[PDB]
Amino acid sequence: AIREDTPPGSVIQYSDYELDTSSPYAGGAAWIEGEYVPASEARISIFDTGFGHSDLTYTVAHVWHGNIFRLADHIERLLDGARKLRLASPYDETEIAEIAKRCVGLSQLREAYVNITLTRGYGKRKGEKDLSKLTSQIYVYAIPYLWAFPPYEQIFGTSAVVPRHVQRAGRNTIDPTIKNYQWGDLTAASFEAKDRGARTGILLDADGCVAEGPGFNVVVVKDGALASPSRNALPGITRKTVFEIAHARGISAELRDVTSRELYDADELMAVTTAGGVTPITSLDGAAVGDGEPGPITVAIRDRFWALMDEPSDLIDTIRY
Amino acid sequence: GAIREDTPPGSVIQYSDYELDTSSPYAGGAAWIEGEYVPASEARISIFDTGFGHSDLTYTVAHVWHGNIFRLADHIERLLDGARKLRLASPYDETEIAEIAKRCVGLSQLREAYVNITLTRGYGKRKGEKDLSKLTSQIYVYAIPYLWAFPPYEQIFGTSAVVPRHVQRAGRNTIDPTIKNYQWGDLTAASFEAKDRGARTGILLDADGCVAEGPGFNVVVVKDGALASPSRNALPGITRKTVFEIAHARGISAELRDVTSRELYDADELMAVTTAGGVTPITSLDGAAVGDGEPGPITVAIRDRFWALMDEPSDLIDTIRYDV
Repeated sequence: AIREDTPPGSVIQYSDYELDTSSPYAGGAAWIEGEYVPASEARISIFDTGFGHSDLTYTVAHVWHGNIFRLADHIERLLDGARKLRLASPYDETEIAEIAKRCVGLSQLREAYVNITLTRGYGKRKGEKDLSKLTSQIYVYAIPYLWAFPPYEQIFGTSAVVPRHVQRAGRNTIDPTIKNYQWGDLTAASFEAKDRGARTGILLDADGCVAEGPGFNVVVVKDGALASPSRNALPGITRKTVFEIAHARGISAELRDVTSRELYDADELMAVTTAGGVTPITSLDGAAVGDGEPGPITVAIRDRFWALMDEPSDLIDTIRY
Repeated sequence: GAIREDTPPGSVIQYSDYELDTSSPYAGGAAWIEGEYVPASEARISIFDTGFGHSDLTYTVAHVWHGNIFRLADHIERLLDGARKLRLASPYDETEIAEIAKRCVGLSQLREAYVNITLTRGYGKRKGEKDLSKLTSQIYVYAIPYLWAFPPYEQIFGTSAVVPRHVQRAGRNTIDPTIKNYQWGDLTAASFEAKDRGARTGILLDADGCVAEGPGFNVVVVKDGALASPSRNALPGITRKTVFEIAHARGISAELRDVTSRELYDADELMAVTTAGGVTPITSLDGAAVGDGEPGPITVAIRDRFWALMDEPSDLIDTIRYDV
């Protein structure tokens, strides 16, 4: 399915277009080992140490209405993280962008989820343990748009818990600031949230400050100001965008430690991520956040984020199909 | 591939000499994926398996020496116990998994081999579905030429380690070390730090400052003729289990407990235990000799008897039928 239901008045509306049924790449495109191939066919060698050791970094960029959003920023973030991992990219920035945009083209999707993965790769002999012998492998795929939170929740908000049983991985153990596939703590959080009947969980770090959720940054709105955790959390591109919008409106937006107490005391809570953008979190721990309905500042920031996808700018590049 | 490698001449570690029959494609590497056996060089999985995207998986590794696979049932029991902890459900049963693992070793034709069984959350027909129930779990098994966490000459003569200043092992409440996982971020950072310091490995610490499993290996500390190994934040190693059993048969006292870092420095002998290569002395820590700087008596005894264990008939060993 290349589209799914969204609220009628909503700022979020899918684009009307019919997939060609002739092209194999239509509706799913991936690029593996120097070849573009249909997503249904994409496979990687079990012996890639990025699977065996999750020795990888990734980024995802979203395309809405034919436009890729902040793709240059995402690739810059991917390469900064790889350098921290002493992981070396086979391709340069431009080359990676080139592959990504072609992928969306052959995918033929106005709305799509695009993943770029850089892994330590494999050497000649299976299971090799030497960094010297491995050569990094890049994997890129474009698939129908994916929602961290359902679109109806994007308009009307979502429910969350602070998980008691799991905490976010520390900066010195598995750095959350490098986007990674090592989701053990995050998956644990989601299981705890659904046992508690919430849709998600906001995790805390070792000192007890707010960290992030599974797949999203958390932004806390109080006294007409925005705060988001500065440590034990990814530097999300969606978060940077939300802060940019807030500064344009003249609202104070800061990255700092955020106490759990603040989380409970907040006027508005939002979850921000590349897949689905800006989500109101209307309830925390079974209790209403403020009114119980999406906060006005959250509403403003979300509505302008979706607007940004359509207005022409440096941030959005038009995919050519 | 190379079925063998050089081993020290006096050493208890000697490869079995045979030659691979080059006719078969499976010879030298066998794998089982999506319901069919395939040559290892051909083994691949869908990018969309959530075992990659989220590393939502558990695994175990068994070693084959001189034609016999070692404690394979214990390994499969541990894998599925962890899977139950992860709310991960296996498609195939205990017997079925053992059946596939041993067939992989047979078609491999390796009398010395590395066998991996991996259980993953898998992939829904929809690409990247977040719904747990919509996904269907996958079992992947592969048998490949033997791999050494430490080189055999290092098994006989010892190895070097540091405790990293910059990295800690993931805690029980973040990514459970007690479940075998591919989430090696902390472990990889540790190996990098040891290389920069010029040691071959690193012994990690937990949040309280107690010893934690070194990457790909449990740590055993010998002091005053007794064995201690970390009880919290270390995988329950089968090699460690065996090392403890041998210690009991020899009348050496062995306990699973918290080990303070100072204890690590104060030790008489240090050993590293894992399935891939067994028992390794750690002669030097942080660039200083551990005692004599030579493999410890207790360590040597348990190492030699471990390898001997591979050859004596027992319930621990099952003979692989390479006929196929």
